[PDB]
Amino acid sequence: DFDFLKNLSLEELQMRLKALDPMMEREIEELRQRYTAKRQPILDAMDAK
Amino acid sequence: AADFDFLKNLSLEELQMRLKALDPMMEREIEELRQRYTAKRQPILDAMDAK
Repeated sequence: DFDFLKNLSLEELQMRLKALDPMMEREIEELRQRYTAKRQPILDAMDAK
Repeated sequence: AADFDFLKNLSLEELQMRLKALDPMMEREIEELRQRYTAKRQPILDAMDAK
């Protein structure tokens, strides 16, 4: 909950909003990476039989 | 489990189960991420409606 937003422009609020979605998507992508590294040994162990 | 040397002594069926179990946990963590970003947008949206 930012407080510096009131005395801030409407164009500049829109930018801040727009910046968030890509930040989330990289965070999701990096989340998905931890899980790819979690799956990897399990998959390889299945190949080992 | 992060180590191959442990998991390779486990049965095929148990390995399929450990594998399937990661999906719901991941999807939960993602939803959680989404909910935190909902909180970041709220102050912007409010500030916009106040102008």
